[PDB]
Amino acid sequence: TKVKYPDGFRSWYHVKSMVIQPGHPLENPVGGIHHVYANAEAIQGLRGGNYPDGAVLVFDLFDYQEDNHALVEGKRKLIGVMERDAKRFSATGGWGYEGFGEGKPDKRLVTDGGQGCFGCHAAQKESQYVFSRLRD
Amino acid sequence: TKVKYPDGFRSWYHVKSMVIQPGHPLENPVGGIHHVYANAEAIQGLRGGNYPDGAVLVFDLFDYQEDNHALVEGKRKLIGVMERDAKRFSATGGWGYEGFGEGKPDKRLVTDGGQGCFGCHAAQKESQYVFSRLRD
Ligand code: HEC
Ligand code: HEC
Ligand SMILES: [Zn+2]
Ligand SMILES: [Zn+2]
Repeated sequence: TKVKYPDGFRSWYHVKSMVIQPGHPLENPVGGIHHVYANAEAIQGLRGGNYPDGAVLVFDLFDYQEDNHALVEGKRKLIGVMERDAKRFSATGGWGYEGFGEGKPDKRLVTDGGQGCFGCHAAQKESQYVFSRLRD
Repeated sequence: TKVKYPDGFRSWYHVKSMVIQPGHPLENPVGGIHHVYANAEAIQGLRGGNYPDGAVLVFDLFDYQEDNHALVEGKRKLIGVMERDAKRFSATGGWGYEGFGEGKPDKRLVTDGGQGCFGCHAAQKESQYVFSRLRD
């Protein structure tokens, strides 16, 4: 019933990025530069196939510094993780939701079985609870 | 003596990202959100080895739209490409420097055999002419 830490996610496929700056509704708690990563199984789902069990998506969040009209990546704040298991994570739509503080395997963040996460991702039922779109 | 178009670069290892905002000394031409990618061979150099022939680094530049203090990726503006070949690219320190407008293989940007590119990258001779640092 727990989400596996996604070991080696930094070597996976880079889906997309975004910057969330102060004044953005979501600046607490996902302010910063984020990168979405997808393992091979998650790419099947992102391309418009179905997500196999074992699909993992990672939201990789960095603090940033202002450096002379540049935003420069600072420390990692956290990662968010969605792991596909239709049976084991059926209470949250077939995805397990977990957060790791500073991307550390020992700093698990989710306390409610991922019901809060799922609460928002549920809006994306039609794209199997994934916001991120594959781009060129 | 032309740099090959790095087909498949979007499936490569994501090294790092940076936002260059208007007013940066290099807004013309690299204003936008950029993502650096490395093929397997380029990873060897980023980790502290010698860059082998066939190492390729890509600078993937996107426009962005500031939308309610999110910076949202728009269209690709260009890619920059460094291709390692100690013999063939000897005049520019063993890297071949090319740009592709909108990331299209038909839209070569470099017109001076890469001397201007080399002129700036020479400052990084001690890190084999590479600015980007591999981060976890
Ligand atoms: C709305 C109020 C959200 C809540 C609460 C959570 N997430 Fe979410 N997440 C949200 C958005 C708008 C996005 C897209 C970001 C973008 O750049 O487009 C995401 C994305 C993720 C991802 C990447 C996969 C995807 O769906 O795009 C992961 C892995 C992810 N989120 C995990 C996650 C977890 C673990 C949450 C609870 C701790 C959680 N999210 C909350 C919107 C919202
Ligand atoms: C200084 C005035 C530069 C000139 C002219 C060119 N480049 Fe360069 N480039 C520069 C910096 C500071 C960086 C690092 C960006 C970062 O996020 O840290 C880069 C990066 C690249 C890369 C990625 C590999 C690396 O060295 O980090 C490539 C592939 C690259 N640049 C290509 C490139 C080409 C093709 C150029 C002439 C058209 C060129 N650059 C010019 C600084 C400067
Ligand atoms: Zn200024
Ligand atoms: Zn703003």
